[PDB]
Amino acid sequence: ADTKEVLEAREAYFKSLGGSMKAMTGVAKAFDAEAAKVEAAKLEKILATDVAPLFPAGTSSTDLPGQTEAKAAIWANMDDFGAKGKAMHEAGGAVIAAANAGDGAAFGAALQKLGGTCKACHDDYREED
Ligand code: HEM
Repeated sequence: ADTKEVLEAREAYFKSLGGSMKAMTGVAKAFDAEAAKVEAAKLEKILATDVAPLFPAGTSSTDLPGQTEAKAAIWANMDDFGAKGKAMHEAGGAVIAAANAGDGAAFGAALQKLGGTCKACHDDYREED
């Protein structure tokens, strides 16, 4: 839809993820089954979001200089972008499951896998500066 809101929506999605990752990382440092489930409840909500309508063509850093970090490359690799998007949704399910199993070791392992997916996509599609 109107870029102004697509940007608005996608910024909220990532600030949300970023926050969750930061919180789960501290929890993994000092595992507590209860706080992991509260964090897992929040992450589950976030992943219900469809990122598909979030990257309509014409919203890259080259189209909206300084308003987004979305690399125009996304629009030449939408299939790979979707895959990295799906890969993330799956690692997160693993994290949620581990939290709910109360498995501090499983949860720590799943978190690494998840962080790996953030980096994989950012690596090819987000701009440093
Ligand atoms: C993994 C759970 C994951 C996290 C964590 C995450 C964080 C994140 C932040 C906080 C930003 C903010 C911008 C900044 O650099 O300050 C950001 C932005 C983008 N991301 Fe991301 N992100 C995670 C995962 C992924 C995945 C799976 C993808 C690609 C399929 C992805 C892509 C991007 C893109 C593109 C942006 C830029 C969006 C914009 O600036 O408008 N991220 N992410």
